Amino acid sequence: ETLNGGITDMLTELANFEKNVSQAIHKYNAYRKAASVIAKYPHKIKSGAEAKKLPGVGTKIAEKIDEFLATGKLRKLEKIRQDDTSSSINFLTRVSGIGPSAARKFVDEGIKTLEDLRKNEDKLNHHQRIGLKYFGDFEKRIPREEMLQMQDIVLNEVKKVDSEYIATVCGSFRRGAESSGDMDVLLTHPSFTSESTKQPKLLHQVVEQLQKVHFITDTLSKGETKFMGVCQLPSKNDEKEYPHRRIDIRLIPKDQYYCGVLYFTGSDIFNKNMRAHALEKGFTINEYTIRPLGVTGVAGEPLPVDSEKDIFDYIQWKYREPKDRSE
DNA sequence: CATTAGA
DNA sequence: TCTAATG
Ligand SMILES: [Ca+2]
Ligand SMILES: [Ca+2]
Ligand SMILES: [Ca+2]
Repeated sequence: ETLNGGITDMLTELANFEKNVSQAIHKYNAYRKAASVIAKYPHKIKSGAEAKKLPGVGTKIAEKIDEFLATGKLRKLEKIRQDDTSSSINFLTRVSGIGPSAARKFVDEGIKTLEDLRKNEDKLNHHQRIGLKYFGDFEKRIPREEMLQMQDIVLNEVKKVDSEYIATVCGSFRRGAESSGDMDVLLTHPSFTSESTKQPKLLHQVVEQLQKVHFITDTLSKGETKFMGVCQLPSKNDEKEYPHRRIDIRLIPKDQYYCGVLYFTGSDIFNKNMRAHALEKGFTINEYTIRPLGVTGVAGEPLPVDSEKDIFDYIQWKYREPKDRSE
């Protein structure tokens, strides 16, 4: 957590690069297990050799660890960090829509900058167009203070369209979070679950709503169960307009909410931890359900859930307010 | 790890 | 169809 720190972060930097600047899927995957194992080790790595006794730890990496240990740096690290192309990729990446594949492609064509990107907006897909357009705003954080105003509207239309709807704003938001990155809306309706073969319109109806009134401003992606967009809070009585914010709405079988809700609300650890417990408690938790374990090794049979509570009760735990679902 | 775009 | 990009 800190004794192993530079090794780990060096290693991660090492990994990140192969994966993006190169297409080194393996080397990449290589550095990460290492970076993983070396993280678990309870002592200070004092030398490659030492490290080396580790799993996933090869000659390659060990060599690297010595260099970093010996001198507070790493050339390859120093060189990459320096490398304009490689830089280039890392950057283009921040554009929502742009991934490695495209980063590389773009570069190879000579588009390495924001402006580069603009000049050739034709070279770009709708997603990336939008991304490009909302670059600043997209990178910006969402103050709760706003999360609050937004969740409000959202609940409002939800309700106006059909009163039978159930929306939830999951995420760190739902967990208190002074600020969030984007909003996560989980959606369900009684008239949609497991088998009741859809009602795409269910998703549809509400997106249309949100737009109708101006909350929705762009569509990044719209499908029958998962909508991904751009939104904005009515820029008041002028002098102050709101930044463009990513938002995502998703249809869910009414019979699958709470588990999903539980789940998306995290935190990553709270999850893991609660989950770990459901195992002892003779259960299995996953994004959609909860199944009783059968000694044979495994088992099935989805236990019915009407609330975040059922899931708790099940595993005989203390209801944890989202506030304190931190870990 | 599943959904969407797109070509 | 596959492949990429988001979460
Ligand atoms: Ca070894
Ligand atoms: Ca990106
Ligand atoms: Ca999110």
